[PDB]
Amino acid sequence: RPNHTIYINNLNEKIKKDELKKSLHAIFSRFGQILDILVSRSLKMRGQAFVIFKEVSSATNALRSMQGFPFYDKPMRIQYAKTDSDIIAK
RNA sequence: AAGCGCCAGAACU
RNA sequence: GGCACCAUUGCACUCCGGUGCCAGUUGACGAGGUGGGGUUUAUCGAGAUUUCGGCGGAUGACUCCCGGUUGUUCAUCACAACCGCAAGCUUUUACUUAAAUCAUUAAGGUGACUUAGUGGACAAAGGUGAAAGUGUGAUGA
Ligand SMILES: [Mg+2]
Ligand SMILES: [Mg+2]
Ligand SMILES: [Mg+2]
Repeated sequence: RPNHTIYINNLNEKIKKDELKKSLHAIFSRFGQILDILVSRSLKMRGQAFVIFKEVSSATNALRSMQGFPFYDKPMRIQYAKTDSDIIAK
């Protein structure tokens, strides 16, 4: 069910990797400390983010609050990650 | 201190 | 990389779906070379991914020209090779710091890459000394 890492989609695909990476860090910093934000632009991974929190407590509040939030003209879609990330697992 | 200087093809961001 | 257009709403942790376009970055490593006029695809090695491809520069080669060596001192003249601040040809000999690639580890980059440093080597042609070997003729002292 719940996870340290959160899965975000429906992101604006037109925005470049690092700009998107640093703009997500601008909002999700309040919920807790972020370990890393993983963004790709490939066919299968575009418009998708993976914010890695240190506390699940933070990832829940981030999921609760930032659901449906218009980010770059497009509302966000947040779930928990299906499995734990490498930095969390190891 | 002239194999030296620029950069339509090409290739790699 | 970045603007668009088409496609994609997708659960990852070594990048990477197209085409059109406007910007990037790479695009020669060092030795050696200039009397004027033409003609032309301009010498020498090192590396190996492109130092490929197209474009200009140029001190190259061949040649005409003027100028001058060498062929036994010197003008005039044929010649024969040469040279443009050097100069017949042959052969050895001594100089003429090769750098890059490689390895490496920084620094600056979103990045392709960039600049710089360290260690370790290895050229070829040409030029310049030196030592033999060794190359003309008329007409004047
Ligand atoms: Mg060079
Ligand atoms: Mg040079
Ligand atoms: Mg090869």
